[PDB]
Amino acid sequence: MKLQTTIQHEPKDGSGFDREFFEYRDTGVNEATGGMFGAHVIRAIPEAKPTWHTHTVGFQLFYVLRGWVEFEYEDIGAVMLEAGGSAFQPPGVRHRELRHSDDLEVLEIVSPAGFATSVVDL
Amino acid sequence: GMKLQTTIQHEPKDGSGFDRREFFEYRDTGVNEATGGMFGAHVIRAIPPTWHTHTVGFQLFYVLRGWVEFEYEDIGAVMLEAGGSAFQPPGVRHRELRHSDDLEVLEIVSPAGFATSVVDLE
Amino acid sequence: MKLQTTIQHEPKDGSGFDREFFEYRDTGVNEATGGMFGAHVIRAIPEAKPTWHTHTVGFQLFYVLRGWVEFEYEDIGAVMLEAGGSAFQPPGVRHRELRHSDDLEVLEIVSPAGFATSVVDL
Amino acid sequence: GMKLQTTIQHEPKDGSGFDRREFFEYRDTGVNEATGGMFGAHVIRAIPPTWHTHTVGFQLFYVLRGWVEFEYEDIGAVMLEAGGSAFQPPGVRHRELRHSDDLEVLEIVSPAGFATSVVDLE
Ligand code: NI
Ligand code: NI
Ligand code: NI
Ligand code: NI
Repeated sequence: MKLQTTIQHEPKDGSGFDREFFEYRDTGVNEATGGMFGAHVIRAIPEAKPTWHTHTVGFQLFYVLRGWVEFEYEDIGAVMLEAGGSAFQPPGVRHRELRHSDDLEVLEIVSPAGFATSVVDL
Repeated sequence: GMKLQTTIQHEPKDGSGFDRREFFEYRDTGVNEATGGMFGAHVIRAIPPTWHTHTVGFQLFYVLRGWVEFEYEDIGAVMLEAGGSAFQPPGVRHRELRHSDDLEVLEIVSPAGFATSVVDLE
Repeated sequence: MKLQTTIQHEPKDGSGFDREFFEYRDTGVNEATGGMFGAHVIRAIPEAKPTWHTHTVGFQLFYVLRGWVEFEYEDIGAVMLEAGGSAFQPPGVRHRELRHSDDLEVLEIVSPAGFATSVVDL
Repeated sequence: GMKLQTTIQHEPKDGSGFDRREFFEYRDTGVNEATGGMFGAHVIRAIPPTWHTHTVGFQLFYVLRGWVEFEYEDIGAVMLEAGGSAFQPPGVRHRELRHSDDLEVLEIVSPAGFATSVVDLE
């Protein structure tokens, strides 16, 4: 297989509509679902040091609320997300974070809540 | 049998809380096409109340702008502003009471192609 | 998109290893998960009448425990499953059941438990 | 916070109940490759006990042949025979105590690529 890393950006004109390092604010989804899912807002603590890794996740989505963050993926390469940007990360995709703004705030929705993380041995 | 509980969180103001259909339009994150319909995620914006259920496993709303008031069978009326989130258990009976003209809300749901049923009140 | 209907058959030689109409026996998964998932064994009540349809499901898998059943899918066509056979059905795939043995027993694992079913209007 | 409960069912004998790693080998249903790793499902057979957890959302076992005894932090030791099922909550602490030489069990799990951790007993 592999699902594809899938990125969307918010068009700046209002179009697109049809009819140690971080701290976390919990939505309560983990407790509500017994850890089947988690959802939390991640904020940067106000560069440093990109590391290829993977997560033992089924579902994983990020939506940028404030600031900017640059990710890199084994399939699609480097992508810069600003507020309104979203990144769907396939199960276990090899990726890294390249850099982020000091005001970054991003919502993460994941399954399971309690995923493991492994550094890619290159 | 047993049911999960509708789970609401609000963003403190403050900045604490961190631990170290036809009247709407939709912007797709691409998660439906990325996952073959297992999941969907989209931003919903208002364009300037009927009890119902959805055939969903997972369903979460995160308010990006404005405000929206929902009502739930289990927990009653809930007013959400930016930063507020509502986890809606599978098939929970609920309705939307009112919203702001500037409402923007992210919805994450499994599956993408859920059905909606009006609740038989009688 | 679309994920692909995925069938496996149990090799008859022990290989493959590496190192109204129906009644239902519940595993308890629906109650345990608040309807996020369901799992139950379906048995035939001891022909009749194939109807193209879809289900509002994320995940859906069948594993045949006894007897045989012939399904048909919009993507892969007709497939006959015997004991040990499995069918992964993509979210909302158009399919039908063509015929089954009178002793059919099949395990279904689904998300959500409470999916809707729609007849395909042809 | 809150946790789902390990949920066991047994097949009545009778026929009622219907309502109208290195010591094992594995046969893949194809669900991992079909779903890009969101889910996996495989049949496990014995080849003729350490507390641990898995980083899984969904996890279900259905015994096809033989018997297997598990032990759970929440509900204790459980003996399963053919037709028995065990739903294992996300990350539940558990272990396998013993099994029959002819054990065959279907496992359905999300994600396919979960990690396993030995429980720190001290
Ligand atoms: Ni990561
Ligand atoms: Ni609704
Ligand atoms: Ni069907
Ligand atoms: Ni285990």
